[PDB]
Amino acid sequence: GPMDASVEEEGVRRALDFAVGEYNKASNDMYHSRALQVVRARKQINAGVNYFLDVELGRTTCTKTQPNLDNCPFHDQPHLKRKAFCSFQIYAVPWQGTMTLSKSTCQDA
Repeated sequence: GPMDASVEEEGVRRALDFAVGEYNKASNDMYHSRALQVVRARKQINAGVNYFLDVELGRTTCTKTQPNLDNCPFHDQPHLKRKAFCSFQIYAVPWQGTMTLSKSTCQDA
């Protein structure tokens, strides 16, 4: 397409978790950020699958040291939540078991 896709789709959800994981891995934040909301999801199928995700992210109260990232509420202070808007492009070739982040551009939302 890219054609419309939904966070309801297993593949979109796997690409999201992958992208958000790369985002945390790359940041200098002592704390975990998570996706607030996928505002737009699209995918394109050819030699692989390209996912295009527009995502709002926010900072949580869980340190990245946390072995438990299962329950991390966003900050209720806007200058601590620091809401970000991100466009991720994830390239997956599921039948070869690969997934790479082709593009990640994030700024204040």
